[PDB]
Amino acid sequence: TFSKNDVEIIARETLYRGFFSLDLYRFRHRLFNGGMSGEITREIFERGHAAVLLPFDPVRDEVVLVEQIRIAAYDTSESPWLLEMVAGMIEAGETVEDVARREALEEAGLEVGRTKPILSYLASPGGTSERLSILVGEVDASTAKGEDIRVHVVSREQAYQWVEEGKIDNAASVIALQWLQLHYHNLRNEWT
Amino acid sequence: QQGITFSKNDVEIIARETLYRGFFSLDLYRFRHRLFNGGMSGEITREIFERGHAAVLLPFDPVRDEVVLVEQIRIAAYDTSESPWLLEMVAGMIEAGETVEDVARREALEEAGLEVGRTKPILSYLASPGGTSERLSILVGEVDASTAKEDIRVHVVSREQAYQWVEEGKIDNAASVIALQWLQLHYHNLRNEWT
Ligand SMILES: Nc1ncnc2c1ncn2[C@H]1C[C@H](O)[C@@H](COP(=O)(O)OP(=O)(O)OP(=O)(O)O)O1
Ligand SMILES: Nc1ncnc2c1ncn2[C@H]1C[C@H](O)[C@@H](COP(=O)(O)OP(=O)(O)OP(=O)(O)O)O1
Ligand SMILES: [Mg+2]
Ligand SMILES: [Mg+2]
Repeated sequence: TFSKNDVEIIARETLYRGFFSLDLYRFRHRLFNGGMSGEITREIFERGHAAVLLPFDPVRDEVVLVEQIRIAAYDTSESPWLLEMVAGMIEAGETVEDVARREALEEAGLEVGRTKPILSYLASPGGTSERLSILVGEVDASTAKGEDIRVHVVSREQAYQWVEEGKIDNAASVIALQWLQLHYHNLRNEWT
Repeated sequence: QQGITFSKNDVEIIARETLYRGFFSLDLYRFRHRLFNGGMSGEITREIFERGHAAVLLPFDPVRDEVVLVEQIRIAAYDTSESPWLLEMVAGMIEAGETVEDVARREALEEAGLEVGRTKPILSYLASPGGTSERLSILVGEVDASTAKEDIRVHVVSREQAYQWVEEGKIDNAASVIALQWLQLHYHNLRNEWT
């Protein structure tokens, strides 16, 4: 419906600057019934953007997971140690593919063969700008060995069962493994 | 395999510090945790964006095989999206003492004018646990899509179209991606159960 010409970003006021940033967006935007809004302000968490890799072995039908503590999970989770996808922050001028492949090697010792885009998503766009771009990457699960990080090699079915049971419940891994559950048959044919 | 190794007993949160307090907060977590090789970590600090937690409702009409989406501006999408107006699930913050289902039904009525019949849990996920504590708990809710009526516009589309838009990237916020991928995996049984 509406485009960026229908929004006026008046200011971005730094509320906090540390490792991450918190900015106050001051803006006006067009209304569905006509006209422009008044001035609106929103606190937005700015932490850059990330690349995500689902390491999938199409020959063996196995996924490689990585385990590490995420203290932000503490208050609402059984444990702050999460089972996650390979992922890393994207710095200026870097590509999703470069970051994804680099992180797979350094976080899991995985050489990546072919890749395909899965999806790129906004983690929580009401309060943060963060975008994460997911690839699926062809890996040899027998070469996975491995910031304190532990590598897990599991069947695809087990990984998806853990999504269903809530044992895997971070957005990137849920999105990637749900996508795999929807596409693994065609993906295994294509990569075999 | 076994799964995760350590539990909350294996981490020591030494202190928390509010670095910024406004509508939301930025807190500094200070903690120590055991290492996979057996030893103890050093003292660690992390900036964590604290904004409470949310309830999400996927409004699904099993008779018509349609979903109801809500469109509204999310300014934070501006920098990485062609448009900051997003197609989203019904959603609202959970305040103390409220249940997910209570918020979900209330938000469904006031964001989309929808009375909700039966509900089922989909999933509860951490939006981005490296830097924010936020958890969002998703339910699917039985609605009559023909009755579907913050500046918010209500959209009614078939499940296949909505899932196509996930694949095309036109729906690309986590809550809606997770819910609609789940729907694509479960709609057959859900339609049987609710018919
Ligand atoms: N929430 C946070 N608040 C403050 N600093 C953080 C936060 N999360 C991570 N950091 C810092 C700590 C680390 O020095 C740096 C990157 O951490 P980490 O992800 O463990 O490194 P890495 O290079 O092994 O992995 P990757 O590149 O995949 O992110 O970011
Ligand atoms: N990032 C933000 N910074 C400051 N205020 C905000 C922010 N996001 C939302 N608000 C305020 C504006 C609204 O008056 C109030 C709730 O907004 P709205 O999105 O319509 O409701 P909601 O129940 O869906 O909340 P939420 O999006 O937090 O889940 O929160
Ligand atoms: Mg990582
Ligand atoms: Mg609302």
